[PDB]
Amino acid sequence: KVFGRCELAAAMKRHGLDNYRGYSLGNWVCAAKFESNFNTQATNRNTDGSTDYGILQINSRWWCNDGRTPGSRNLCNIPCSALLSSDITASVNCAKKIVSDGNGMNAWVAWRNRCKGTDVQAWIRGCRL
Ligand SMILES: [Cl-]
Ligand SMILES: [Cl-]
Ligand SMILES: [Cl-]
Ligand SMILES: [Cl-]
Ligand SMILES: [Cl-]
Ligand code: NA
Repeated sequence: KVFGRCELAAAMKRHGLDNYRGYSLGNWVCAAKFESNFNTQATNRNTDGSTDYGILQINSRWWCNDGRTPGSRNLCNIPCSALLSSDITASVNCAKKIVSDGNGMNAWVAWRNRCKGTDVQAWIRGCRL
């Protein structure tokens, strides 16, 4: 599913990501924009042989199981393919664990390099939320 911007904002907000661990909704929308372009089906292989999955590009070394990543911990205890669903529940549940892990949203490289410090509220402009 390719979410619209405000579509995604609404769903993230309903699933409790607005200000989760202190990160406003626009931070999460910005992260999703630059991680996946709002496409739930996005997958990208990392240099280390792991793969990132879904709307928030969650990795198969620590967080989900894809069966082809040595050392997989599956700490979100889910198949990585479940992170590709049109329903963002599993991605949000897992993202809550990731952002709680100690470095906040810096865990997302696109967020640190493209969102952090910027006017992230722009990402929720216009939305009826
Ligand atoms: Cl956009
Ligand atoms: Cl915001
Ligand atoms: Cl594995
Ligand atoms: Cl959803
Ligand atoms: Cl933080
Ligand atoms: Na894994």
